[PDB]
Amino acid sequence: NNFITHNLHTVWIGGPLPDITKSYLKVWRDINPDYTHITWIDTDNKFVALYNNAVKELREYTLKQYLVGDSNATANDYYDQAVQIERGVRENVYLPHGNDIERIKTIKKIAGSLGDNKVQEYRTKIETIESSFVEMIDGQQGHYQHVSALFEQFSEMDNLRATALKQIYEREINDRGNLAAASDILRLVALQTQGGVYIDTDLLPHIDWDLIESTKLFLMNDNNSVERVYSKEIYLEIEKYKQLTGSKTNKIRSGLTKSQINEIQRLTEENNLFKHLNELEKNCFYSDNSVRGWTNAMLACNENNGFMNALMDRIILNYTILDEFIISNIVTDGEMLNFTEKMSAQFGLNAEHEGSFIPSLANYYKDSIVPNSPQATATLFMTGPTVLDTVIRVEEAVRRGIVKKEAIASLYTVEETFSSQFYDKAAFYLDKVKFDISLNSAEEGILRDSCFDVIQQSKEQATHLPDIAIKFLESLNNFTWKQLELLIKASEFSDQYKTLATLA
Repeated sequence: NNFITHNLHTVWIGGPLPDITKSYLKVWRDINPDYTHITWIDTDNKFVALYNNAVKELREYTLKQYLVGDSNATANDYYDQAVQIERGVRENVYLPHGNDIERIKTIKKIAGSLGDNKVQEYRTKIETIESSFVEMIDGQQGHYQHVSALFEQFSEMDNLRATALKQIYEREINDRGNLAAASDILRLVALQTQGGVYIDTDLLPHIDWDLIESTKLFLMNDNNSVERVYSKEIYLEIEKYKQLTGSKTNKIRSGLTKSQINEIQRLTEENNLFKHLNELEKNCFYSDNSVRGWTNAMLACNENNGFMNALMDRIILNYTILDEFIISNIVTDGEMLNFTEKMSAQFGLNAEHEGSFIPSLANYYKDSIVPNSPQATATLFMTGPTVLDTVIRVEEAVRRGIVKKEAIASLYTVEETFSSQFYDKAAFYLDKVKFDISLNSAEEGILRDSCFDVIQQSKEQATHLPDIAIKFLESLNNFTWKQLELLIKASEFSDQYKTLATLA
C-alpha cells in the first residue's frame, strides 16, 4: 500500500463516555464506514474522573470555610490556598488513588468527610460508572479497545519510548488528574503503534463547501472565508436537525435565516453534506494549522513514523526538565533565568525559540485550579499543540516534507466551540457567589462588568456562562438599558438568558 492504514483512532479515558461523545463517534462511522473505528478506553482507570470531582468538592468546601475564617483575603491568597489544598489531598499517603480499588476507598472517605447525604450521592455515581463500563465491555456494536493492550503492543515495538510514555501517561492520571494531557499522550501511542488517523471526540467531518457555494444562500463574506463566517452556525443546525443524543443544540440557536436553515436541513437529510476522509501518503505526518497554530486535535501518520518519534522524545524531555524543575524549587524570577540557561546547557535547548516553555512550568500544579490564559497553561507546552508546533519548527518538517497540512476535521462543531472566561479577581468573586458569600458594592460591580464583557466578546453567537454567573446576574435588580438590550440579543441564541430577557 502507498496510503496510511484506514484506522480511525479516538481517545476517551477516566470515566464513561458521555451521550454526545458517543453521538459524535456514530457520525464518523456513518461517514467513513471503510475505516476501522477504535476508541481507546482505560478499564483499569474507570474512576479517575470521579476521584478528580471528589477532590475538587473537598477543595471547594475547604476554600469556603477558609474565606469564612479569613475575610478581606485576596485572590492571590485564595488561589495559593487552592493549589496547596489540591496538592495535600493528592500527596496524602493515607488517601491513595493509584488504582480503581484505591480510588473507591479514597472517594468514599471524602464522601463521609464532605456532607450529610454525600455518602449515598457518591455511592450512586460509582454504580452508574460501573454500569456504563459494563455496557461498553459486553455490549456488541462497541468499537472499544483497551489502553493496557495498546501500551503492551507499543512495548513490543519500542519499549524505551513505551516505558517513558507510560510513566508520563500514569503521571497525568494520578499526580495531576489532567485527563486531556494523558489523552495528548495516548493519541500519539495509538498512531505510532497501529497507524491511521486520530481525532478529538469534539470534532465532526468536514462538509462540502462547493455544495454550500452552489446553494448561493451563503455569500456575505468579502474579506474572510465562508468557513470562518458560517461554519460555526452550520455545524449548529446540522447537529440540531440530526438531534444527537445529549446534544447541547436543544437549548441554543444560530443567527441563520429561515431560508439558510431550511437549506442545511434538506442537505443533512440528503446526507451528501459531509465529506469522507481523504487518502493520505504513507511516509508522512499530518496535522492542521487552519485556525491559529498547529493542533494535536487532529493527527495522522502510519506506524513507526520518523517525526512521531521526534515529537515523542521531546515530550519525554519536557517531563525530564519538569522533574529537574520540581526538585530545583524555583521561587524567584532570578532562579528561573538560571534554570533556563542550566537546561539550555544541559539539554542543548537554544533559548527564545521557546522562551515561554520554562516559565510555563510554574503553572503545572496551578493548571485547572488557577484561571489562566490557555496561551500560558503548562499542558500546551508539555504534551499539547505548542510542543507539536515547536517540533515542526525545530525539525524543519514542513520544508523537509515529512509534515504536511491536511484538513481532517472541522473545529467549528458545537462541542469544540461550547467546551477561561473569568480570571484573577473576577473568577474569585464568582466562586464567592457559589459559596453564598456576600459581595460589596465594588466587588459586585467588577463581576457584573466582567459578565457583560464576556457576552460582548461572542458578538453574534451563543455564550455559555457558568450556572453560578447566570444566578448572580439574576440576583441583580437594576441593569442599564444597553446591558438589558445585550441580554435580549443573548436570549435569541441561548435559553440560559430567557429568564434575564423576561425582565423586558
